[PDB]
Amino acid sequence: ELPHEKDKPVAEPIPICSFCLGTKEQNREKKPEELISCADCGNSGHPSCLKFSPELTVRVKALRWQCIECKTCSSCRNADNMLFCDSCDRGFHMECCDPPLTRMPKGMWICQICRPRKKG
Ligand SMILES: [Zn+2]
Ligand SMILES: [Zn+2]
Ligand SMILES: [Zn+2]
Ligand SMILES: [Zn+2]
Repeated sequence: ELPHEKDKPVAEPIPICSFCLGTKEQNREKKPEELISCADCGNSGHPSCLKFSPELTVRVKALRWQCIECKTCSSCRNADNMLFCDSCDRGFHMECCDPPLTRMPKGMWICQICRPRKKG
């Protein structure tokens, strides 16, 4: 976790999925599933509705996660030219990546935090 994530207020979570309108007891298949909630605005989603894998779900539950609208660059601190890490869902401007990106990767992308550059 980044320092500026470890100390800040966490908004009250809204106990409904913004996607399916169900509670923790009813996802899209009407089965129970704990919500993930934005620490800034409190908006929630079922991990299944957010299309997160279980591994990502587990990682994000451990972090101060921001929803799509609240998301801020973890480098410079939304537009359409943000990248979201497929490991932690943090946002980074392409020009804020290390090294900087100029085109959308075809496949997966991971940030420096989840996989620091090989300093040999
Ligand atoms: Zn849902
Ligand atoms: Zn939010
Ligand atoms: Zn990451
Ligand atoms: Zn940035």
